[PDB]
Amino acid sequence: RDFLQLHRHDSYAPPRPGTLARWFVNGAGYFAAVADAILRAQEEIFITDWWLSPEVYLKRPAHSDDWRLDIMLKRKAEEGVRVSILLFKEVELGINSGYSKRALMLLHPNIKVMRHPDQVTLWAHHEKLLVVDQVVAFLGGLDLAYGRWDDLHYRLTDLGDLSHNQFFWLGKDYSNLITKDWVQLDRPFEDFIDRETTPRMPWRDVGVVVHGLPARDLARHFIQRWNFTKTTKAKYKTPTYPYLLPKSTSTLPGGQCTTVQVLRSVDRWSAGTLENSILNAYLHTIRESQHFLYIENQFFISCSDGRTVLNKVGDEIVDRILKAHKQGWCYRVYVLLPLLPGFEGDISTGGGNSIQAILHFTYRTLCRGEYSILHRLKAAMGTAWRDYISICGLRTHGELGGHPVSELIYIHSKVLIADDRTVIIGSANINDRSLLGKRDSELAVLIEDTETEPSLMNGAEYQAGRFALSLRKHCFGVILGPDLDLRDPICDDFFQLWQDMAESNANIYEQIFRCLPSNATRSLRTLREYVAVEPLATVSPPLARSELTQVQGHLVHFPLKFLEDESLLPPGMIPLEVWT
Repeated sequence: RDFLQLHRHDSYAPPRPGTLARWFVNGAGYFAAVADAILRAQEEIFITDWWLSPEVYLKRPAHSDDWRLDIMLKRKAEEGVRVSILLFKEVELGINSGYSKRALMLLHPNIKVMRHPDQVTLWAHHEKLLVVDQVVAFLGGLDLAYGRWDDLHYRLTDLGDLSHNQFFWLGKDYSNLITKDWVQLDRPFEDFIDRETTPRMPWRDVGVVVHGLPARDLARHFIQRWNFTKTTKAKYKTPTYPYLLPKSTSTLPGGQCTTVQVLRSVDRWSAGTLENSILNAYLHTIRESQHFLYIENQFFISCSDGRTVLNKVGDEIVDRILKAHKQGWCYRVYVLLPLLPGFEGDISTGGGNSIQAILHFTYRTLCRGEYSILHRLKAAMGTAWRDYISICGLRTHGELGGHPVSELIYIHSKVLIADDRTVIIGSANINDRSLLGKRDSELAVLIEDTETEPSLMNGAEYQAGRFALSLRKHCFGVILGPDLDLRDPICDDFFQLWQDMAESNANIYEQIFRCLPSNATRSLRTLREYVAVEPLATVSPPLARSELTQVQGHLVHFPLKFLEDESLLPPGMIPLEVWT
């Protein structure tokens, strides 16, 4: 189909029936499949990244230079494949796009990198994309960067010429984003945190590969950005940065047949044109949902006031719940968020001002003030709001230094599932920065099942979509931990079990580790005395170990009262839309 007019959800690309698509949870399988695809490239590789670590390993553990990203691209370039890479040019953030650019172009003349933007701005190129030969395209929340690789084990430790290497995270790849931001990226194989005393922060994310026409559509987005970027400065206008051109005619892992529509957020500054079809698809999917939403997202900043926060995703969720309550429907909203935002800040001191600013807008969406979801639900239905929405985070535990240690699982995903039939996967967080179009550039795909499987929905027989059901079950299974019945995602028994597990795990983790965030620290003054206590994990490792046997899965209740007596906004000159 065509690109002369806009399509459903005001997207530049139409929905593509009969598309083979496969989802990925966590970087391990996504980065492996990226590696397989790079290896089979014959003509072109397109890559967009907010951050690209050239020396990251795509398969683990590394035993040689094979599967190292820079080596793989250099080998393909040496066979004649053209590699075109668009990197975000940060305001010297610490991702060091200058080192990434010089390193990638040193590999081979067939590899060309452009960075953008040159002008000072608050916004970023946020999309993560890799397209091979305009026919296979990977996108989602995972950059080809340090700290992203993980698997279902969510290992907190990594204790074991690379011929005898047993580490899964070499050098700068072993990191705890909350503990310390990356330094010295030109020394990639050097540690910057203490492996024997400081645990890893596990990274959870969702990606997707699509084949055929939607991969062509994603290639067309890259090409539009590439040719637009060429015109942005003199060095890039020269023929050494070739114009790219889309394949027009005749458009592999184990995927599922689905209908896929590409969506994006772009503006004049970031591309040639304006679009906010990710937002439109989010709103419409919520509006038309009938049974449940599953939201796993790094951010949750919404509920418009017309001034500070503008996107209406939260408002659509509220309206949907209020309608279900008015009609007597069984309807559930599952929200999975990182327990703490992903910036370097000592949470035992209260978090940095960046963390506190994000916490302000997160809690403003969830439960604090006239616009919050919980306040508007309570106004209509009182304490019944708990039957309709559950806000949770993830946590795991392990052993280091002879005693249990614990860390949150960083929810970096940007995924929505509706009704076991529809999925949105992309780079777009739920905040104004990702969704308005005018700010960060973003990509997503809307994946609608055309093939179904018998399942259940509040006890009734229900034809669920194959792609959506397998993903939703895979999420639930890992989060909850054998004899579990995951067929019905909304019946009372399952929702009760979900809430009971979230609370039970949260209680145990608080009993053993006194981990933050917590409902027990409503102010900074009570936080200061709360962290002054040694947790049982180190006081008595045997007692701690015994109690940790009662933790099931990783699901923990999201504490809605953490620092609720503090203003959490900084007094400072940064415009507030940096955080929204």
